[PDB]
Amino acid sequence: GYGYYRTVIFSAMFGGYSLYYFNRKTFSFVMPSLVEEIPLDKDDLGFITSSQSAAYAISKFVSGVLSDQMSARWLFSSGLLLVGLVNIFFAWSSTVPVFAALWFLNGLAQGLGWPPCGKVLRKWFEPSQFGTWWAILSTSMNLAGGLGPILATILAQSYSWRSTLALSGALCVVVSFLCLLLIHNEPADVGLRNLSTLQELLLSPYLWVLSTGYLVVFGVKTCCTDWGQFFLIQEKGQSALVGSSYMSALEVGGLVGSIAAGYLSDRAMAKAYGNPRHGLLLFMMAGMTVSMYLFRVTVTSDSPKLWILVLGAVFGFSSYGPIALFGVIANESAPPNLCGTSHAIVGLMANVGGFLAGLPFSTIAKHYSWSTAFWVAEVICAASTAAFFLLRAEEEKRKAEEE
Amino acid sequence: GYGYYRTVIFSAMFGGYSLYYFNRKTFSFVMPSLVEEIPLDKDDLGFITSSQSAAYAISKFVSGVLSDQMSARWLFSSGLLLVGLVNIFFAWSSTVPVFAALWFLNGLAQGLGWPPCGKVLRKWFEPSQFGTWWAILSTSMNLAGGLGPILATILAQSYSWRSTLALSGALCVVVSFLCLLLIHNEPADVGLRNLSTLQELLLSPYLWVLSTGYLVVFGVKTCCTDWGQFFLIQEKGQSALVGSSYMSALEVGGLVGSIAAGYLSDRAMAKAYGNPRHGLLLFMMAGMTVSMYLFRVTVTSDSPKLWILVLGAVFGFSSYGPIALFGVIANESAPPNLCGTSHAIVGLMANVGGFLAGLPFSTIAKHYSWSTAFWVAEVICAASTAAFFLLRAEEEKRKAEEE
Ligand SMILES: O=P(O)(O)OC[C@H]1O[C@H](O)[C@H](O)[C@@H](O)[C@@H]1O
Ligand SMILES: O=P(O)(O)OC[C@H]1O[C@H](O)[C@H](O)[C@@H](O)[C@@H]1O
Repeated sequence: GYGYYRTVIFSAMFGGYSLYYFNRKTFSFVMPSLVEEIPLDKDDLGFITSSQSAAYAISKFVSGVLSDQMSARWLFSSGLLLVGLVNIFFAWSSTVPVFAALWFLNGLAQGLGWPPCGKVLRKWFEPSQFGTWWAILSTSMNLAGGLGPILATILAQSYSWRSTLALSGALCVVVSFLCLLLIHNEPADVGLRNLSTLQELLLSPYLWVLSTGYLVVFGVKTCCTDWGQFFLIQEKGQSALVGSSYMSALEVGGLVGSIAAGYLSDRAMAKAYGNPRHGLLLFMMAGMTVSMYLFRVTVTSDSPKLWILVLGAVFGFSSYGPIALFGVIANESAPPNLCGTSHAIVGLMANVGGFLAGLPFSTIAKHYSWSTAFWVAEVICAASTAAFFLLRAEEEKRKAEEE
Repeated sequence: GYGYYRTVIFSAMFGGYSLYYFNRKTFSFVMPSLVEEIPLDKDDLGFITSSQSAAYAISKFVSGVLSDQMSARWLFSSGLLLVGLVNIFFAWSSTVPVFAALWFLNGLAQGLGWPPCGKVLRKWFEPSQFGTWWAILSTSMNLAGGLGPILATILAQSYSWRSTLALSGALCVVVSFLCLLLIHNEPADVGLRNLSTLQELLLSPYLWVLSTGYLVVFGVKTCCTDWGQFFLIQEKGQSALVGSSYMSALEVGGLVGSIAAGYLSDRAMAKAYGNPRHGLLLFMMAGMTVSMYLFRVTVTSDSPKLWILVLGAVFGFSSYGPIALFGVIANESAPPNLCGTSHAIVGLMANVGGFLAGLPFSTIAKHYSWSTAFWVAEVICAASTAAFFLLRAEEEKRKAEEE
């Protein structure tokens, strides 16, 4: 049947991208035994993670451009095979520049992971279900991040870290051959019914307004995810338990935000005036701005724990939600032969927004105050969200004037 | 006549791009009076320069893509006008995040500067003269860098730094209107005789082998320019006067290398088997590898000053030379409507090679030794240069087999 290929290919991509994120952060989960066996400076550890971040930032865009042309099955399986062979070679090595070079190749293959999954989810799933299964597939990132330290502590108690990364690399090689076997690109490959130029995509204004939206939303996400603890410890005087539980509540609210963004977006798509994924997306950006206002103004030193966890969960539900919806709309607004380029340009905007949110936000916070910095982030987000409400109201006016 | 428009438009672009590089580094030349008037931390200064570097790295590629479509006169003049207005607004301001935001906009407009000059040099100059005037136009970068601290010290002795940057911004606004007036795009605009798709450019293998060549050459240039002083002070025990005079000799040899690369390349073009710019380019990469071998092995603690200045000048003649020739060939191998995209992809390779040469080279140097790091750079350069000799020998074999 059709549902058989549906659930088998989604389970194969779920296991595959789960092992991708489990090996995107394996050095981070195996850090204690690694610094116990050989001493590594903190600058070297930040350097290895930064080299993976740079390789992953390049390979987002390069893998989108290659996933438009090359078939997604072989690309996904070759990336996961390079992940497995890189982690086995990482277990063979015992020195810092070889750690960095191999982990750079891991960052390249981790970039190579996701755009094949995006292409296969576009080909197999009609847009009545594409957003919610996009959400459940990106939930494997949270699943690997949640079973990271638990399985890492179990495998470090039961095995050495050399054998731990050898088992992770061997598991990813075996699952890469199983994902070469089980995944199919399109239904026309299996006998089922299968369901523009690049200059037209680059000159399309919808892609660039989605670009600016994802820049704003990922900048606000990176600002709060990196600096909410510093905004609560230093200026507002909350305790470190409150800041850590705030960040955990923001992660849980963000998981629920991705899931409910995908599901309510597919409910709005099946129930229906333009794109049906905008009425949820702009409501979530409005919830982002309202949660930032309530977090900047109403939280004080005497504010209770329940209210600040509520604001963490409301910001999580309203920040990872628009990131998942921007991923869905970027994979959806483009033609099926140019979808990976659209999602790759949105990943380039992730890189630009992460730069504008990481280091200059700390400078604005250090020179003026932390409240002035989150006021700048709130003003940029509120001006952007009000601009999007004005834009879609103008487009409703245009669709009324053409009648 | 034709030579009138030739020399007037080249003098206008020479003055314009000279004021571009003079305002690319104006904060660096006005640093002493600025840190005297208001205290700024070293991390803040490195942050302002890094924000300019990031904006310039983005705006290389964005300005290449826009300079293919938008006319080069208005683009060049609007970039220089934004440079002038940004430096005037920088003189109005007195705080570090506004310094960073304005200097980010300066980095954007500095990226916007050069690809219009590349398009106008391609349109006005036949390839019998295009390389040498490319070299003389990129020599205005060295001219502004050489008259930077001298004119900065004179204007700081005669004026305040607020008035210094106000005069620099006013000069760039007036010269931006003069470059709107004097520059012409093509000879068909002035009544003189004027002399493919993007997917065909991206799928062209010549552009990507030029990409890997510029990655290798700019990586070796960034390695030696950033770490030759550290390779001579620490491991080989030379003095700081010898290291500083080595770096000055490398800059002078690189200036002569850009000039003689452009001139000997246009001599080889007018005297003529494929591209005539390869017989100079690969000889300069071979001279780069030979100079690195002689600098790694023959330089010792007892090596004289004259020999190490000779190796600095030979490496300079053989490193900025291939960078200028890669710029010429990137502006030349593409069609005239897609030349800025080709030079923009080569600028993206500048960014990638600068990343692979800046921070991991210090890690390879710190963990193993400095000699092992420059041995890695020499082995990558020698393997790349031998690969290019094998590739052009294979292409000579192909042009013999087609006969
Ligand atoms: O591991 P990270 O740096 O958080 O990036 C993870 C993200 O990378 C890309 O943008 C993918 O489209 C996302 O599905 C994924 O969640
Ligand atoms: O100022 P820099 O960082 O040294 O960059 C300067 C260089 O930028 C671009 O690559 C231009 O094509 C070059 O002509 C110019 O020399």
